[PDB]
Amino acid sequence: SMSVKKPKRDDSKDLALCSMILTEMETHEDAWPFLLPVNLKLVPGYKKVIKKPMDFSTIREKLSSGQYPNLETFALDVRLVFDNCETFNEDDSDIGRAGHNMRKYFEKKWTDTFK
Repeated sequence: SMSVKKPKRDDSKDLALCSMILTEMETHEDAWPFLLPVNLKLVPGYKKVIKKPMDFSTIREKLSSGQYPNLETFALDVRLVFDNCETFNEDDSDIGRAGHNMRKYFEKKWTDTFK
């Protein structure tokens, strides 16, 4: 509350560490469905169904331009990529399996780096 604070966590490396995670996600072999925005002219249903599209290139540009105020807003956008994927794709499809695998990969790196 006012004049009552928990001890200050060192957050000075967060930006760099989120960038490293994102690099590791970008270079994973199953990242291909997520690298670029879904083409809303060429994929029927996507525009109407997915209210907040997100992809790795869009996260990278937000990260590089100071549009994440803290590491929780960064994690929210990553998870949104996988939540969108589950909304639109069957579990038993290449893209559906890609999203489950990438989500797992991300969640481990996140825990290991920050928890």
